[PDB]
Amino acid sequence: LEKRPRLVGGDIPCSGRVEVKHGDTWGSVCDSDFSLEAASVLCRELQCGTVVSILGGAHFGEGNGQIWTEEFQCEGHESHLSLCPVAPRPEGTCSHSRDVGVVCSV
Repeated sequence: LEKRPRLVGGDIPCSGRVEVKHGDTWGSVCDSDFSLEAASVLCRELQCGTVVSILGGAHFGEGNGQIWTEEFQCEGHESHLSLCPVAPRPEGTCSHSRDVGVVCSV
């Protein structure tokens, strides 16, 4: 399950707050750290098609625990977030009020 995505707090299927498994935590992702490329990989990986909207600012609620401290530097084509290049991030630059969300289609 490591670096697998889920979407939680969404009203309809294939939408919600982004959470990506990191050890024993389903970690949220700061909107600032996210990208259309990573959102594309997430929608693909979740069998949810393509990105329609990226919503920042904890639109679908706030996560809890460790916010991701690596950035998913996806090229955009990858089948899995686990296959994207990553970069280390400094801790504490975002709160959960910036947890990113995605709406996928198909």
